[PDB]
Order: sequence, then C-alpha cells, then structure tokens
Amino acid sequence: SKPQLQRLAADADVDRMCRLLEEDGAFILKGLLPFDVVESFNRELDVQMAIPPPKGERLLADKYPPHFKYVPNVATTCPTFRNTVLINPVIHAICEAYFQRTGDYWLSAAFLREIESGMPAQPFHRDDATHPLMHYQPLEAPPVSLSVIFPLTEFTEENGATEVILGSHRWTEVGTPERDQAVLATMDPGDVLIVRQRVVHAGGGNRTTAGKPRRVVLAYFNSVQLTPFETYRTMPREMVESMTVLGQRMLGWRTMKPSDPNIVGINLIDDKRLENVLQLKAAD
Amino acid sequence: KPQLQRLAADADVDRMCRLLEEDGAFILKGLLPFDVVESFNRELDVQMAIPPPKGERLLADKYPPHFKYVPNVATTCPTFRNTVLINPVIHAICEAYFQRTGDYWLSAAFLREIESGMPAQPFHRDDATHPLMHYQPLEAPPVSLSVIFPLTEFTEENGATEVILGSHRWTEVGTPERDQAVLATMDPGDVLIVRQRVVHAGGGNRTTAGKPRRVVLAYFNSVQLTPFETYRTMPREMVESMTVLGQRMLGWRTMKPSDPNIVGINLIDDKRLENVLQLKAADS
Ligand SMILES: COc1ccc2c3c(n(CC=C(C)C)c2c1)[C@H](C=C(C)C)N1C(=O)[C@@H]2CCCN2C(=O)[C@]1(O)[C@H]3O
Ligand SMILES: COc1ccc2c3c(n(CC=C(C)C)c2c1)[C@H](C=C(C)C)N1C(=O)[C@@H]2CCCN2C(=O)[C@]1(O)[C@H]3O
Ligand SMILES: O=C(O)CCC(=O)C(=O)O
Ligand SMILES: O=C(O)CCC(=O)C(=O)O
Ligand SMILES: [Fe+2]
Ligand SMILES: [Fe+2]
Ligand SMILES: [Fe+2]
Ligand SMILES: [Fe+2]
Repeated sequence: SKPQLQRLAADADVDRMCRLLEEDGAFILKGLLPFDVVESFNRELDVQMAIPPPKGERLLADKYPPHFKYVPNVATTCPTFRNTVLINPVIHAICEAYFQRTGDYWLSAAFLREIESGMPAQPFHRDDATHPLMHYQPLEAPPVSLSVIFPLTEFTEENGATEVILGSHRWTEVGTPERDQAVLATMDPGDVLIVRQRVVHAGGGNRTTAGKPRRVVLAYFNSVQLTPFETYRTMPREMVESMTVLGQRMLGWRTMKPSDPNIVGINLIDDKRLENVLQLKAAD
Repeated sequence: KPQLQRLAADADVDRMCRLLEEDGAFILKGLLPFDVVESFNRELDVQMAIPPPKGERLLADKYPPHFKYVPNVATTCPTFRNTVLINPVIHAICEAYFQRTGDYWLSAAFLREIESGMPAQPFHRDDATHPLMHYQPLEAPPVSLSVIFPLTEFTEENGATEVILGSHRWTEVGTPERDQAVLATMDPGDVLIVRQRVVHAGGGNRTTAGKPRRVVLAYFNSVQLTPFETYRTMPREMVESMTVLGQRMLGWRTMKPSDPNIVGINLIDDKRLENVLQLKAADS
C-alpha cells in the first residue's frame, strides 16, 4: 500500500527524527517508556476514570459527540506524568532540536482520551487549530507546535490506531480528506508517535465488539510565545516544588525565553523571573 | 512629509482602522480627562520614588540607563487598572482591530520616564516580544497592538515618540535614519495607537527645563500569545475588585481565539478558569 510511518528505536539520533518530521510530518519511536512507567501512569488514570464524572460545563467535552472519554490536564492528577513522562530525556532532545529556531517551548496541554468499543473515529484535524495564527505561518518559518502521542494500550487497525496523513503539513487547508489518505500508527504501549505542526491526523474508530478500550495521551508542546491551552497556575505550591526545574518550566511556573530578537524573556513579573518572585524551590 | 493623523476622541473607529492600515498609526486627542491623567501620574510617582533593586532586572539590566522603568503598572496604579485599562474607546479600537484573531488581552503595561540628557531609544517593532510575528504575512489577522499614553507633553525637544509611517509594509526593520520618522507630539490625555510591525522609538530629551518625559505603553496581544508580563500573582482581593473586562485583560479568565478553536484557551479541568477559581468581580 502507501508509504507508512517510519519507526525508529528509542535510542536513534535526533537528526533522523527531524528529517522525518520535515519529510513525512511524523514518525514513531519504539520502546521509549518502560513497562512499569506505562503501568503506573495507567493506574493513576484509572483513578481519574473512576471518580464521579464532572457536572456542569465541560468546554471541550460538551461540544463534541460522546465518542471518547476525556481526562484533561493529566499533569495535575498523574504523578508519573509530572515526574517521569513529562521530563523524558528523548522527548526533550527532540523538542530542543525541533524548537531550536523558535526558542523555549512548554506544555500547552496533556490529556487522556479513552475510546471504548463501538465509538466511531475522530474528525481529521490539525492540533494547530488551538492557535489559529498558525494557519498563516509559512511552512519554512520556525515551528511553534509539536504533538507527542503516547499509546497507553496497543494501537491496532481494529481498535482505531491514530491515522496520520503523511505530507499534509505541505497543504494550506485541511480540506475534507478521506480516511484512506491516512496511514495507521499501529504501536505497542511504551512507543510514541511524534506529529509535526500542520499535520492532519485523527483517532480512529474502535471496531472491537466489547470491553477493549484504546487509551491515548497527547502531550502538546508549543513555543513559549503561545499561550498554553491548559493553565497549570492553580497547582498547589507543594506540588509545583516537588517537580524538577524542567517540569516547572514545562508547566508555566517559570520565566521563559523566546528566540532572539527577544533578549529579555516572556512570562516575567516586576522585571524579575516568576520563580524568583515566588521563591520556588525545585526537586533538583 | 506626511504626518501622523490626529483624530478627536469621538471619531468613528472605521477611520481609525483605515489609518492603521495605511499609515500604521494615528493619534487620538483628549481621550483621558485631566483628573485621570493626574491620578495616574501620582500613582506612578509612588513607584518612581522607590529605588530600583540591585537584584536582577530582566529588561533594565540589558539596556543602557537611558530611561527609568516601572513595570507592572496594572498592579501598582489603580487608575490604570480601574479606568484606563477598560476605556471604551480603546476597547472599540481593539474589538475592530482584533476582530479576525478573536479575543485579546494585556501583554504588558509599563512606564518609561526619560530625563534631560538621555539619548533616543533604538528603533524597533514591539513585535520582537514574540518573534513568530516576523513570519506572519501582512494580510494575516493582526495579533498585537501598541497603545501609547503620554503622561507629560511630548515635544520635539523632549523626545516625542518617533514613528515611521508605512513601515509595517517592510519585511525587515533594517537600519532606518531618524529623519524617516515623524513625531507624535501630544499632550497628556492623548493616545498614540501603533499597529503591529510599525517601526518606532522614543526620542532623546534635550530640554533643560520641564518634567522628564513620561510614556506608558499598554501592549495588547491576541490571547493566543503569552503575556510578556504575568498578572497571576495579583492578590485575589485585588483581582475581585476589578470588572470582568479587567480580569479578562489581566489573564484571570478563560478566553476565546477565533474559529476554528471553539473551545477556548487558558482553561483548566475542562472548565473556565474563573469558574474553577470561583472569581467574583466588581460588576458581577
Ligand atoms: C480530547 O478529545 C478530542 C475530541 C475531539 C476533538 C476535536 C479536535 N480535538 C483536538 C483538541 C486539542 C486541544 C488538541 C479533539 C480532541 C480538534 C480541535 C482543536 C481545538 C485542535 N478539531 C479540529 O481542529 C477541527 C476543526 C474543524 C472541525 N474539527 C474537529 O471537529 C476536531 O477534530 C474536534 O473533533
Ligand atoms: C521600557 O523601555 C525600553 C527600553 C529599551 C527597549 C528596546 C526595545 N523595547 C521594547 C520592549 C517591549 C517589551 C515592548 C524597549 C523598551 C525593543 C525590544 C523588544 C523585546 C520589543 N528593542 C528591539 O526590539 C530591537 C531589536 C534589535 C535591537 N532592539 C533594541 O535595542 C530595542 O529597541 C530595545 O532598545
Ligand atoms: O485519538 C487519537 O489517537 C488522536 C487524538 C488526537 O489527535 C487529539 O485529540 O488531538
Ligand atoms: O519612549 C517612547 O516614546 C516609546 C517607548 C517604546 O516604544 C517602547 O518602550 O516599546
Ligand atoms: Fe490531534
Ligand atoms: Fe483490514
Ligand atoms: Fe515600542
Ligand atoms: Fe527646538
């Protein structure tokens, strides 16, 4: 069939990863997270899936059909995400290389979707739609967003493995593509799918019959020039201070630095660093 | 040589918009009443009497001592927070200008005070806070607007803001000569509005009489862009003393970029930030 997503081992060099992002728009890393990390993350998500459901307004969940179960802002309820996944050194090597031209990056959102048996596919989209200015950024400009997609169960053809349209970052418009234009990110738990800015993709339908839910966590990174979709500003101080410096930087708790010509920074207060005004301690 | 156009405070916003598109800037005459200018100046006097810290100053430490700098004006100046920041003409302009991008908020508000003997500021675009703006096409929805308040007279001799008309049509700032600019000579109560991508600079103060020149920048950005200054450490008591509009400007509420983002930005728990915080407001 069509050209497929390229798979690389977790120890591959970041240069080939970048080449794949520019050429295909996406690639898969095999075996990045160990089994115990996946297990611990799933255990923490199980708790969030089991507490009483939210009542009142749900800004995203109320608007879209009930074709997924949603745990927003997993960093606030899943220590394995904050302490291990969010600070993974390979993910940050990729981010540092990819965001080199734009400067610092941070976490715009990270959430779980759980797709039960019988749910149809998600509409094709670009994650870029969070910040519509990205639609007008030329392809050659410094990228400002990156999607990091973690399978927490197997992703199969039957259960709706993420569908990615390779090369669709070269399109001006998303349009209305057919599902057969995409290829499948079939993966095992512990793998990761990395998707460039402007690449059209979607969760697939779960065609299993009963009781076989697919779990996916998206960690959406943006240039610090872009406002985080999720604000981590209500995290308690003791939780923030239990993170490493890198974790605090990702979650918006520190002053950050866009590329030159901004030599001053962003997310400042009183001409000082946010973490200094707050006297933030950190685990490291 | 074409000069900045001056308009009365009751001019139609459509004329203001035409001037921003053609010239890149215009002046409104007599927007703020005498008592508002006076109280704002007295509030800034309080801050100007505080000696600067000898700790880190992220902006002030990097540039020559050719200005005195008071950041965080929305916190320390109630006349700004309660009156200037919510001015209906300013918001009518912002609503027209930011129509295509969606919601906007306050990225920074600061004072510069320039005493006799200080030379001119380098030419710049305020856009340099968020370098992605350099790559945005001229016809794309604007994402930044500079609102410049004279708190003293601005004259040729005291260093009235210099604006290069039409420079938003240049790709690069380049190295323009001072004589390419025209002067925003103004009296307190006026305002200078400067479009995204327009090259401008404060002038030198060559006088030997009169108060040091005072200028306040209120820098507005699309909510897609991270505020240069964060107001997240403002005490809840002070936040709740503001109107809803003021809270929205200072980053304390969930906001709405344009379609195709139908969910929002600056949210948490899939809910509006102000609902999670149970924020009261002066006009709620
Ligand atoms: C959490 O599960 C979902 C369930 C549905 C959607 C949809 C989109 N996203 C991504 C959201 C992020 C915060 C990364 C979704 C995430 C996504 C929306 C955004 C803000 C990126 N979207 C779209 O962009 C396009 C825009 C036109 C219709 N679209 C959709 O229906 C849709 O796929 C919609 O189903
Ligand atoms: C508050 O007083 C100052 C004193 C100096 C500068 C300079 C710039 N700005 C604007 C800052 C904002 C937060 C709106 C300044 C503001 C401005 C910097 C930024 C981040 C917009 N700048 C520049 O962009 C260019 C970039 C190249 C050299 N430049 C300068 O020296 C300079 O004018 C520099 O003097
Ligand atoms: O469900 C998936 O595999 C992809 C989800 C996704 O792309 C999203 O929610 O932004
Ligand atoms: O000093 C002035 O009149 C202009 C100041 C300015 O443009 C800035 O600091 O961004
Ligand atoms: Fe997505
Ligand atoms: Fe098949
Ligand atoms: Fe400026
Ligand atoms: Fe003179």
